[PDB]
Amino acid sequence: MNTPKEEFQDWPIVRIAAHLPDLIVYGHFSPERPFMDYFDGVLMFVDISGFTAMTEKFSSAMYMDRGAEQLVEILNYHISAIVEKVLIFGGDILKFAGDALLALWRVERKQLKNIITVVIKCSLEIHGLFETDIRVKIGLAAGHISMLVFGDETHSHFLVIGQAVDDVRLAQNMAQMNDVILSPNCWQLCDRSMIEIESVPDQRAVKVNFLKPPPNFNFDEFFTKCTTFMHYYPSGEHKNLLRLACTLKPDPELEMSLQKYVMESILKQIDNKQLQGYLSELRPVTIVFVNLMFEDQDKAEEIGPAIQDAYMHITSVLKIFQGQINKVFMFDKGCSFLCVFGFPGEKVPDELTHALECAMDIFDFCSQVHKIQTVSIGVASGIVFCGIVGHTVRHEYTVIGQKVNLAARMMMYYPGIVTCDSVTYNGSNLPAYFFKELPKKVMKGVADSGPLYQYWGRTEK
Amino acid sequence: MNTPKEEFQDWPIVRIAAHLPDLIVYGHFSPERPFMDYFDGVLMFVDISGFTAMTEKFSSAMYMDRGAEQLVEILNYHISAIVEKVLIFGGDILKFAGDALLALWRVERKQLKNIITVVIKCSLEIHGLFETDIRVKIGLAAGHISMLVFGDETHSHFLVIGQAVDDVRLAQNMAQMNDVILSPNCWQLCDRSMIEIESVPDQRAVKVNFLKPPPNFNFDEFFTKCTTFMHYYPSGEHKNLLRLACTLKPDPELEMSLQKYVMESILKQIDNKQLQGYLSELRPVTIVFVNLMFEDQDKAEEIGPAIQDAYMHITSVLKIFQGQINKVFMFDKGCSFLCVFGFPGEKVPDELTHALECAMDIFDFCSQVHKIQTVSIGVASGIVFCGIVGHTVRHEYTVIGQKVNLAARMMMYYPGIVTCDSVTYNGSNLPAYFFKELPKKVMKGVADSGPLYQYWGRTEK
Amino acid sequence: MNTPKEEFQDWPIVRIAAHLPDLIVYGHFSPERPFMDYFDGVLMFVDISGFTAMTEKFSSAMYMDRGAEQLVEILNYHISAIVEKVLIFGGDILKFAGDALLALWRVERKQLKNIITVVIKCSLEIHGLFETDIRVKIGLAAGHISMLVFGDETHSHFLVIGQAVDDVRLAQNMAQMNDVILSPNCWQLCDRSMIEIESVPDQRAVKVNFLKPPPNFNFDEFFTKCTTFMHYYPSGEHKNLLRLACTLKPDPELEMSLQKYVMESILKQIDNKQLQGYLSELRPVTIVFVNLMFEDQDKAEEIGPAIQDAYMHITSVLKIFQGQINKVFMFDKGCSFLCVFGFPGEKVPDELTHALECAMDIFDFCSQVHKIQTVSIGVASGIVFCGIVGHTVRHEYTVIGQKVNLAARMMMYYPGIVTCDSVTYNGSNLPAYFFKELPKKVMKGVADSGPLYQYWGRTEK
Repeated sequence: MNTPKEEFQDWPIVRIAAHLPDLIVYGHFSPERPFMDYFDGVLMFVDISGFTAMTEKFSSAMYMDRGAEQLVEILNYHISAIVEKVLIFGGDILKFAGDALLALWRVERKQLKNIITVVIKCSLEIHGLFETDIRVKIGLAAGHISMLVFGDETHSHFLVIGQAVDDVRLAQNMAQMNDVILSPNCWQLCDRSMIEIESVPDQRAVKVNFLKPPPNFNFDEFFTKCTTFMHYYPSGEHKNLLRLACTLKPDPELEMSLQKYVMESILKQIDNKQLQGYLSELRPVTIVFVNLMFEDQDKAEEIGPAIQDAYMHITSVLKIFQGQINKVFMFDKGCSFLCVFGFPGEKVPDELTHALECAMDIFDFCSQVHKIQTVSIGVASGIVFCGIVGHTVRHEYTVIGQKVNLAARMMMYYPGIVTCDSVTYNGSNLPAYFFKELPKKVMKGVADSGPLYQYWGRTEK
Repeated sequence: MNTPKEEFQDWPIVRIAAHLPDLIVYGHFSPERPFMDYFDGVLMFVDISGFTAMTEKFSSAMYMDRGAEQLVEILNYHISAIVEKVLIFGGDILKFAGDALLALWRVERKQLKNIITVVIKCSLEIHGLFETDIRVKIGLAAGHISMLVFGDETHSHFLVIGQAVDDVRLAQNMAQMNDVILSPNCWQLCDRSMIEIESVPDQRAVKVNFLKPPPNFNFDEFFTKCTTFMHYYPSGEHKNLLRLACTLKPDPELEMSLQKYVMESILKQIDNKQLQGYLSELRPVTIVFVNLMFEDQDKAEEIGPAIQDAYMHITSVLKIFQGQINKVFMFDKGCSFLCVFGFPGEKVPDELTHALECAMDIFDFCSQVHKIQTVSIGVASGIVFCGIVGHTVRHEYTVIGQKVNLAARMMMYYPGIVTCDSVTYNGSNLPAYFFKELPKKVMKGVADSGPLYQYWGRTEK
Repeated sequence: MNTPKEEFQDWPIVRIAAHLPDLIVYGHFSPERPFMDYFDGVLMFVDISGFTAMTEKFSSAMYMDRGAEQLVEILNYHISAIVEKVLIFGGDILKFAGDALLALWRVERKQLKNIITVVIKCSLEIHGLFETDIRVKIGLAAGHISMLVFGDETHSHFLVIGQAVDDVRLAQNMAQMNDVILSPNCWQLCDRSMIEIESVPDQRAVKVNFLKPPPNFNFDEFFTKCTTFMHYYPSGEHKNLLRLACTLKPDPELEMSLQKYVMESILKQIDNKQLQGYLSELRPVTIVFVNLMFEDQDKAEEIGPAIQDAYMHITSVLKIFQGQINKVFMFDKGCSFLCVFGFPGEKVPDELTHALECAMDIFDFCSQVHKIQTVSIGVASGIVFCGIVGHTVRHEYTVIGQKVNLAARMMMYYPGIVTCDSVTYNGSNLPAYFFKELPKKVMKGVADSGPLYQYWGRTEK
C-alpha cells in the first residue's frame, strides 16, 4: 500500500496567516472591542530606512516603467533574509512599515534574561548579513507589554503598547548604522556576563560592543534550552518550516477572525481572483496620517477605549471615499493611523478635496473623544510605492515613499492642526482662504518639503 | 555529466486528466456514440451530504462575501482526505456530486471476493477519518457493470449502469451515519470469514459490524497480492504518486479525446487563460434537472441509444442559451441531467422564461424518444455554490445548494411533468395560466419548498 | 536552532534570464552600441522544422479552438528534451526560431578539438531521443565567432557572426533527417580518431557515420576533464540545476540590462501582471521580414555599425504602429529582422496598409545606409502561432507558421524589392497601380504561395 508524501499546505487560511504574527494567529481571544492583554517580552526594532529610501531611485526613468517591480524584488530579497534570521531565532514578526520591522519574543518573566541573550545574538547576525551602501540599526527593549485589539464586525487591528514599546523606538532612534542599542530596562534585565557595552551620551540606554560569553558557553545548546519557553518554535516533524503557521488547516471560524486583519484586495489575490503581481505599483495617492496623543500612552486600559472610539469614526469617514487604513502603530508620541486614498484600484475623483474634508472630519470628531489630548493630521499627495513586502511566509502590504514620510513628519512637527503639502493645496482648487500658509520647519528625513499649509477649513470660525 | 531531477508533470493533458477517472483516461475506446462496454467490479458510494449541507451556513453575512471561498476550502480539505484513501486503496473515483462520490474497483470476476475485502477496509478507514458534527454513510455493491459513453463531436459524457449501480445507491440510502452497508450481491460474493454483519430490517442488504480477519491474516501482504489485479496502481519509480495519470505526457490525439469531457471554462483555467479562483462562487442560477425513466434501466443496449438521442436534443436546446450540462448520472429511477443556466460567466437575460421554454422543449422531444417511458423535469432558481471540488489530483466542477436539491426532488416527486419553484414562476412574468399551482408534497431533504407549479405551457392544449 | 531549506529561486531576474543565453546573462559588457566581441567555439544548429511544420495540422477544427494550446504543449514537450541534452552537455542555447535552435560551446582555441567530440556525442544523443514521423537534422561548425550587440536605450538585440556561423547553417542545410554534418573547418579541427565520416557530394563538409572512440576511452571521465573549460557548468551545491542562471539573485543594474532583450508583454507575464497562458495563441498578424545584405557578412567591424543604423530606423518606424521585432538572425545571406504587426494585444486597424508603408520606409532608409548592399523585404499576412517555446529554464517567444516561412522565402527569392502576398495586396485596398504582379517562383518549403506582388509604391517614380 503506497504512502504518498503530504503535499498541501497552500490553503487560503495559510496564505492569510502570512500577513499576521503568531500573537494574532494563535491568539484565540474574545471578539469584544477593545480587547487588551498583558504579558512580558523582548522587542527588536530593525530600522530599514536605508532600504526603503531607494524609492526615489526606482522612480527614475532608467527603470523603464518597471520601477515598482524592481523595487519590491530588491527590497524583498534583503528583507527576507532579515525575516529568516528573526524566525529561526524564535521571534514573532509583529509588523512591517517603510522604516522598520518590529519583532517580539514573548516569554515568562523569569526567562527574559536568557531570551535577551538570544535576541542580542540574532541582532548581531542580522548586522552580519550586510557587512559590505545599505545597513540597519537595531534597538532592543524588554519588560512589560500590553496588546490592544480594536475594530468592528468586519475589520480588526492590533497594537502593542507600553514603556518597552516606547523604549524600543527610543533605542532605535539613538542607534547609528550597524549598532545594537539596549533600552535602560533591557540593560538592567540582561545577562551582563555575556556582553560588553558602552554608555550612550546623555542616555541610560547602552550600546552592545561585543557578545563575549563565558569559556564553557555553547550557543546551540543554550538556544535549545531556550526553546522550552517558545510555544510555537517549529519542531519535530516540522523542524524544516520557518513558521508553525505554515501548517494551519482549514477552520472557517478561525479564518473568519483572521481575514478581518487583511485588506479586501489582498484577500482577492489570496483567493486567486486577482493576479499575484497586481498590488506592486508606483501610484499616485493621498496619505492622511492621523496622530492621537494621550495623557499617558502606556496605559492600555485608558487609551484602548479612546482608540476604539476614534477607529469607529475613522472607518466610517474612510468608507465614504474608499480610503483605507494601511497601518496603525505607536510613535514616540501617540497612536498613528496611516490612511490612504487611491490604492488597490480604490481611486475616486476629487481625491484631494475629499481627503482634506475627511481629515477635518476626523480631527473634529477625535478632538472630542475622551482621553485624547491632541489630534494632529498630515496630508501629503504624490507617487508612492505600494506592495506586499517581506518573506513568502511573513509579509504585509506596505506603502513607502517621500510623501508618506512627509505626512508623518508634518503631523509631529505641526501638532494640533490639519496640515497639507503644496500638491494637495494647489490641486484641491478649494478657495485659498480655507488654508493658512505655514512657517517652514526643518524636519527629519525631509529635504525641501515645498510650502506647507494648514487646513483651516470653511469658516473663519 | 550532471543528472538534474525530472521536473515537469504539469502539462495541460495532466491537468485535464484530474477531472476524469482512469476508466476514461486509459479507456482508449471508439469515438462512436453511443459506446457501451461491460465488466465487473466493486462500487463504493460515499454520501457526503453532511458536508455539502453547509452551503446554507456559508451563505450567512458572517462570511463577509468570502462564503464561496471558505466553503470550497473546507469542503476540499475533507473531501481530499477521502479521495486519498480511495486512491491509495486502489480505487478509481468515477464522479463527484453535491451528495456523493462514487468509486470503482474494476477487476476480473474471480477477484471480486478479495477486492471486496480491500474495499471494506478502505470504507472503515474512511469512517475513521471523521471520528469526533460531520460524518459519512457508505454503500457498497459488486457485480456486473456497464459503461455508456455518449455525446457528439465536441462533447462526451459517461455513465455506469446496471443492477450493481442501482444497488450501491440503494445500499447507501439504507445506511445511517457511520455505516457501511453491502448490497445483497456484495454480501453473496464477499469473504464471510473476514467480517461480521447484521441484517437490515425489510432488506436483504447487510450492515458490516466488524472486519475481523483470521489470526494469521496480514492486510499489507493481502493488499500487495491484490495489486496484481490493479492495472494502474502507482508502483516502482512512481510509487510516490497518487495516480498514474500524474505521469501522462503530451499526446494531442489523447488530449483531443479527453478535453471533450470538460467544460470550456475549466479548460480556460487549465490553459492559464483564466484566474485559478474564478470558478469558486455563490451565484444565482436556474437549475433544470431532467429525469428520463426507462422500462429497464439496467440494459445498456436499450437505454444507450435513447440517452444518446435525448442528449443530442438537450445539447441543441441548451446551446441556444449557453445552458450547460453539469452532471449526468443514474438515480434509483432513471438517467438524470443536471442542467444549469447562468454559471461560468454564461449568464443571459430572461434566464427564467428561457429556462422554462427550454425545459418544455426537452420534455416534448424526449417524451417521443423510443424507449423513454417517462420524462420529468424540475426547475428551481436561486443562489448556488459552484466550484472545483475534490483533490488536486482528482476533482470536478460541481454545483451545490438547496435549489439543486429542490429541483432533483421535484423531478422525482412530480413525475411526468415540468415543475418549477416560486422564484421561477414569479420571475418569468409569463402569464399565470401557463402554470398550474400544485399540491404540496413532503420531500426528502426539502424544508419548506414554497408554492410549486407545473409549467403547463402556452396552450390549454 | 533550525536550518530550513533554501526556497526562492523564482525572482523576476531569474525569470528574465530564462529568455537569454549565458553569453548575455554573464556577459557584463559595455552599454555602447554597437558592441562587438570575438571568441572561438563550437556551434550546433538543430533543424526542428519537422516539429514546427505541425502548425497547419493544429489549425484544423478538430482541435476545437485549443489548437494553440495543444501546439505549444507538444512542441515544448519535444523541444524541452533537446534543450536538456544541450544544457547537460555544457552548451549555451543562443536562440530559438520556428525552424531551429542554435547552441554554442565557447572555449579557448586549444580546447576546440575536445569540445567537438563532446558536441558530436551530444548530437548523437539528441538524434536518439527521436528514434521511432518527427526527427531533426544537425549541423556543426567550429572556429572564430563574433558577437554583435545593438540597440538603443530601452531595447537590445544580439547576433553571432562569421564564417563558422555561415558554416553551421550551410551544414544544417546539407543534412538529411537523422544526420550530423560537420563544417569543413569543424572536420579540420576535430579529433579524427573518435569518428568515422563520409564525404558529402560536391562539398568539403562531412557526415558523421559513427562515433567510435579508442578502446580505453571513457566518455564520463573525458567530459569531466572538459568541464574545466566550461565557466558556468552547474557544479557542487548546484550540480542538480540545469543552468547557473537559476541561481541569479536580485541585482537592479543587471536586471535593467537584461530586460532590454525581452518584449514588454513577456515582462508583464514575468511580473505576474498578465496570465501565464495569454501569449499562446493562433492570431492573425502581418509579418514584415527585412533582409540586409553586405559586401562581407563575416566582418563585424563593418557590418556592426550598419546594423545599428538600420535598427535605429526600424525601431522608429515600428514604434509608430506597435510593430515588434520578434527575432534577428544571420541567414546564409545577410542579417534578417522578423517584424510583426498585430501580436501581444498590439493590434491596430489598417494593419495592412501600414505594414506596406512601413516596409517601404524601411527599404528606402536602409538602402541608403553605408555598407548595406541590398535590402529585401517580404510581407505576408495570415494566422500564425505565437507563444513561449522551449524549456522552463530556457525559452523564447516565437512566431511559427506558413506565412512566416512565406515572408522569409519572398525576401530571398525576390531580392532588392518589397514584396507582398495576396492577402496583403487585396486587403490593403490601396490602388492596384501601387503594385506589380510578379512571376511565380518555386520556393523552398512553400506550396502554392498564391499570386505575389511587388510594392512599387505611390509614384511611377
